[PDB]
Amino acid sequence: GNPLVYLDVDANGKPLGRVVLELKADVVPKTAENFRALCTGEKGFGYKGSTFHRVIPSFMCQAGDFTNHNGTGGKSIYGSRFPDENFTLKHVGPGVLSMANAGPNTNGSQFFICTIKTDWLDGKHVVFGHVIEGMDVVKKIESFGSKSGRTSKKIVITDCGQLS
Ligand SMILES: CCOC(=O)CNC(=O)NCc1ccc(N)cc1
Repeated sequence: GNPLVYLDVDANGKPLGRVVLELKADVVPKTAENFRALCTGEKGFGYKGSTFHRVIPSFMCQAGDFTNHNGTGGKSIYGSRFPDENFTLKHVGPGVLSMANAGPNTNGSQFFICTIKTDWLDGKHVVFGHVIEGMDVVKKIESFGSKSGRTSKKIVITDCGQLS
């Protein structure tokens, strides 16, 4: 069935725990496959060691820039960018997993986890999963953000991979 992957997150070098994500390959197979392989690191690159660089309370936690480490970069397993697969899944509430972008068809590796319903992103960002477990970790991460998105703690994905 749909892959389960994990992110183990530190904040200032102390572990916050594990966020488990279901990737909705049944709806968005290409987008799910990208995220899955970036979690495993099996192409030679991926999320391990990268940061949550932009976190805005009552909105979302954003991460996945493992090339520039600042929110300008990242890349997919297919190349630097790939198309919007579809917008079938909606930003229905907290725990929704969705691709960051710089406009249409600029998906790379950056992603975000919503902490509220972000319905205005519907049709602009590809939703491809949700938090199965570890929403408590997502709320801790959210607590270290700011209105500008600037984090008050160093939030690092120390480990990641595929559970099934
Ligand atoms: C709620 C999500 O809000 C954003 O996505 C704001 N945009 C954003 O950070 N853009 C920088 C960026 C550059 C390259 C790729 N591949 C993805 C993102």
